[PDB]
Amino acid sequence: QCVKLNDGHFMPVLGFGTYAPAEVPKSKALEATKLAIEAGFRHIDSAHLYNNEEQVGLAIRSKIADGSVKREDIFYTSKLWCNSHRPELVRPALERSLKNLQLDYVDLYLIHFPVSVKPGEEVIPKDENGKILFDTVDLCATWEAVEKCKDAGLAKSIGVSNFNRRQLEMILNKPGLKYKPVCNQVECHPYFNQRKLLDFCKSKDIVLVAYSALGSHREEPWVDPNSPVLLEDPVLCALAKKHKRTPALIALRYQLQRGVVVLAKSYNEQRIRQNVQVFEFQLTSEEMKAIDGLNRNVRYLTVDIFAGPPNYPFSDEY
Ligand SMILES: NC(=O)c1ccc[n+]([C@@H]2O[C@H](COP(=O)([O-])OP(=O)(O)OC[C@H]3O[C@@H](n4cnc5c(N)ncnc54)[C@H](OP(=O)(O)O)[C@@H]3O)[C@@H](O)[C@H]2O)c1
Ligand SMILES: O=C(O)c1cc(Cl)cc(Cl)c1O
Ligand SMILES: [Zn+2]
Repeated sequence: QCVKLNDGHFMPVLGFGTYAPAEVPKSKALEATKLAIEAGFRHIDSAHLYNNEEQVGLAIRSKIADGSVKREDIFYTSKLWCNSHRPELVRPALERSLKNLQLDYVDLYLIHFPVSVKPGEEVIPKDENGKILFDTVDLCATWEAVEKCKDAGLAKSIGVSNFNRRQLEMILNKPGLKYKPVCNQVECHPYFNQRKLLDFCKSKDIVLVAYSALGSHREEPWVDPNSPVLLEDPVLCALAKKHKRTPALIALRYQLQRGVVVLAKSYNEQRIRQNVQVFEFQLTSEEMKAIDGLNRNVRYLTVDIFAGPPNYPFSDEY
């Protein structure tokens, strides 16, 4: 299926996640991405941060070349990293992703995370004592430069990631705004179901896109190892058994029935082909209510390296 974005464009409701932990070799992103396309995924999610935009581009372009899809059938997302928030650096960052990908445009370009870091080819820049080098950038200027990327045709749609209600408002209420964000891409799963923020995005015609929808990659030092493992949840497992599906497939269907566009990363061929079958079954309102009860305020990806600056998104209620 697909959802209609506030700019008239359409986004496939199931997306393929392409971030893998640093230990995972680049080559694996190319094979996985081709497997996802052959399985049925048409929405693909990457970012400069992931250091795979060459491999994913190769994967997409070979699937076009062999006639499996056409470019217009693929919805590809990239993201502007924190070291390029300054207005003059936004279009260069997009153009470089495009060069790496060897594509002419992205379907979606996001502000990745609202805290800015010092410009340069270090994605997490640190001083000689190991402390992060934060930059000072008006995100409204960042947005304005992202808008020009849309005018240019380099990005068909534009959006944000990891923005709270306050930062969404700053954007929507900004003088001379030309384009609303189509989406706010945020952590969302049955432990942390984002109800309050989901209702807010809905109210402004912004799609909630969920990442770490299967409980996150659990990469240290990014994710606390002592956090409960979402896909071990006994209710998701009882639901999996009732419907002859898995706990992952249940997690994913949850998001689709509540008006959320959902991402799923897997570099395992069996899991890739499995995840696209979210479309073959449904949950009752009673079972959706059951999964609502699983909320426990567990945020896997805090990005607390980036706590400190006023722009840190996760101090606010939502
Ligand atoms: N915007 C941001 O700041 C941000 C942050 C985090 C993530 N993202 C995006 O969202 C994507 C997904 O989030 P994520 O990478 O944290 O991973 P995730 O999709 O929540 O999945 C976590 C893990 O689940 C496993 N898995 C996949 N399908 C499964 C299945 N059917 N059964 C059991 N296990 C399964 C995968 O391992 P295998 O590979 O071994 O199958 C994967 O390591 C990322 O790749 C990235 O594209 C964006
Ligand atoms: O996938 C991401 O976008 C992502 C962003 C950040 Cl800031 C950190 C980690 Cl570990 C991620 O996986
Ligand atoms: Zn059922």
